[PDB]
Amino acid sequence: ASKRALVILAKGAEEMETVIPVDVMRRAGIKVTVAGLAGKDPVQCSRDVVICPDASLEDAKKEGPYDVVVLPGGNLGAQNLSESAAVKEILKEQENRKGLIAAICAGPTALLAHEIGFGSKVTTHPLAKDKMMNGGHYTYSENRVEKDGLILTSRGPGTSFEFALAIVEALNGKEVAAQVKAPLVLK
Amino acid sequence: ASKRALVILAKGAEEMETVIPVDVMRRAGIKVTVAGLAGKDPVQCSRDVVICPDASLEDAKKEGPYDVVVLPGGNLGAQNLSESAAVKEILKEQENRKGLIAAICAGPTALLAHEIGFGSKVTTHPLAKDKMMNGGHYTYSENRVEKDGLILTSRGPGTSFEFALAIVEALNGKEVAAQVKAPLVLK
Repeated sequence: ASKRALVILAKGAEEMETVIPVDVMRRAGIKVTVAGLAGKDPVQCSRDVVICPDASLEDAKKEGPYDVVVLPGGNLGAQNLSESAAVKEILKEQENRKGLIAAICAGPTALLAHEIGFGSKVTTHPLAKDKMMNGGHYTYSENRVEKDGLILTSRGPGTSFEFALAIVEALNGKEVAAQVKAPLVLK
Repeated sequence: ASKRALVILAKGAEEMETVIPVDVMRRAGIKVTVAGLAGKDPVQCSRDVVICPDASLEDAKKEGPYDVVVLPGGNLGAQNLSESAAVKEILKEQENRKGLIAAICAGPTALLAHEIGFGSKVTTHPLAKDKMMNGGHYTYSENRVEKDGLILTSRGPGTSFEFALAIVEALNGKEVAAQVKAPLVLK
């Protein structure tokens, strides 16, 4: 009965957008796999924090499926996610099984790259809006967290707690999210 | 020319309270050294995120001093900081030279262990108040961020952005902190 999350960690990922969801989800009793896009080696993030993944994405894929697939932002990280055929297949399969997909900041641009969730209302970091909206395949929102069915998106480092808690609430319900939230000392 | 920050990373540290200040400070142009209390090896944080430090604390001591010394929380992390003579040394030197010391969540309890800043007004996580106030060596505050001279404290993961921006403002001024703040999409 524990819910499961896959967080895909690429070189250049935004480390706050990676660690806040991982930590908050684990606080909720979600079993989170931090999966390295490139393999099991440590990953240099956007502001040079170095994070060691739990597993390679190839190994993590065999242990799925997952209740949520999470895409951090960072412009290089999102570019790396967007160029990956391995990411494409995991996102398609996740949409095809009606599992949640959650992406933050520049992360939603990988949904565009991989043709995931076309027609959804989405948000992104303001500086990623133009890229996301190229071809008109989505509807744009200014909400800090936007959820359209199983496509959950959010805007930036400063929306990461909100984004993480939305994932927790989607998976484990409102009371678990509230119980995780209170010790955080959010405003 | 750039200001310099030391972030001390012990086993069991709160990974959000580590990464948010590192990332925000680097966005502000501060040179941040993530120093592993126990050497250069990867550090397993409170919710099992594994972070590779930039340097050992032993080397970082030699490479100092710093414009700010930062103590993340996490109860095991704070306990390890509290039991380290090296941390003591660094904090006493920083206090002596009138440099900023910044501690969040359970982190300020290491100030207590090392007899730093006695008589200051401080905040902590609510659950760390008891420990911090044992013996009456500080005055307690319920402000999200508290600053009494060069002792800067804060309360939890959800105050980490405010804590980090307060460090930026102290080192680089109000306009740099505002400029760093805007792209984060804080509320």
